[PDB]
Amino acid sequence: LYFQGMLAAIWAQDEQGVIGKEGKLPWHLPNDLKFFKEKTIHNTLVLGRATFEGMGCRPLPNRTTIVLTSNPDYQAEGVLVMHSVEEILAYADKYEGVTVIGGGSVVFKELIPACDVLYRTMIHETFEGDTFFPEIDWSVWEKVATVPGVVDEKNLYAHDYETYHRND
Ligand SMILES: NC(=O)c1ccc[n+]([C@@H]2O[C@H](COP(=O)([O-])OP(=O)(O)OC[C@H]3O[C@@H](n4cnc5c(N)ncnc54)[C@H](OP(=O)(O)O)[C@@H]3O)[C@@H](O)[C@H]2O)c1
Ligand SMILES: CCC[C@H]1c2ccccc2C=NN1C(=O)/C=C/c1cc(Cc2cnc(N)nc2N)cc(OC)c1OC
Repeated sequence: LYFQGMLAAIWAQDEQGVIGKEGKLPWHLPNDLKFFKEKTIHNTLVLGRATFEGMGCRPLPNRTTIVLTSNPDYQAEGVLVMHSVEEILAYADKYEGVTVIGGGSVVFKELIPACDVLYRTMIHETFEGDTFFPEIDWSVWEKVATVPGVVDEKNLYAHDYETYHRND
């Protein structure tokens, strides 16, 4: 499922629902970033400011990044800056590809009801962090695929890649 104008949400979480430690990933799992890379290249990536800043304000190459903030004067290295959910949606509608929500928690909670696809990496382990995937309405979502992740010297944690589509 990959239509133009589509909104998708992508995240990685541990078994507790931890998605971040003060903007940072509390684990290292190179395969997940690869998965992230695949779903976001040549698309638009939407980030809340805290998440953006946890990435050192560095935009990722080969895609458009939108950063969401209420601060009218916020500016940063080579990203679109937008200031409301409504702004994200207007952009998403006209965009020639997928608008992918990359986080963080606040952004996920308010934008996932507009999304058509969920991509999640479930990491079967627990870590310390302060940011959790939010409570959402799962009743409207349906798991349509799941792939186990490869474990090797570089990837030390059992994990799964899950895709959900909507009921309606
Ligand atoms: N123990 C605790 O205190 C605790 C608990 C949970 C999280 N936190 C923390 O909160 C951060 C990450 O949480 P998060 O994942 O929710 O952050 P995030 O989604 O990545 O980004 C949050 C920010 O994006 C903005 N934003 C979201 N919706 C907007 C809208 N509709 N219009 C305009 N701006 C909007 C805001 O920027 P602006 O602020 O510039 O308006 C907002 O504060 C971390 O730095 C972390 O340490 C701490
Ligand atoms: C993979 C090599 C490096 C690089 C990159 C370079 C060139 C081309 C593509 C990419 C793809 N992204 N790249 C990143 O460093 C990873 C991005 C990233 C993302 C997320 C969010 C995320 C994380 N994971 C998931 N599943 N959802 C997500 N929504 C969080 C991060 O830190 C807080 C990230 O940086 C560590």
